[PDB]
Amino acid sequence: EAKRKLQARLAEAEETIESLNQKVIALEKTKQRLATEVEDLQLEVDRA
Amino acid sequence: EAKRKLQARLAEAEETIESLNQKVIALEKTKQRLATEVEDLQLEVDRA
Repeated sequence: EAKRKLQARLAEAEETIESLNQKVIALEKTKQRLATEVEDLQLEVDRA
Repeated sequence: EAKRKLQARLAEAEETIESLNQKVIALEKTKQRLATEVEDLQLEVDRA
C-alpha cells in the first residue's frame, strides 16, 4: 500500500510534465517569431 | 527492489519539474523584456 500511493505520484507527475510541455513549447515558439523580428526591424532602423 | 527504482525516476521528475517551472517564470521575463523593444522600436521605425 506504500507503493500504490507512491505509484500515484507518478500518475500525477506525468500529466503535469506533459501539461507544461505544451505550455513551454508554445512560449518558445512565441520567442523565435518575435526574435527574428527584432533582428529584422533593426535593419529598418539604420535604413530609416 | 521495485520500490527503489520507482523512487529514483520519481526524483528526477522532481528534479526537472522544479527546473522546468523555474524556466516558465524566467522565459516569461525574457519575453517581457523583449516585448518592450518590439513595441518600442516599432514606434520608432514608423516615426522615422
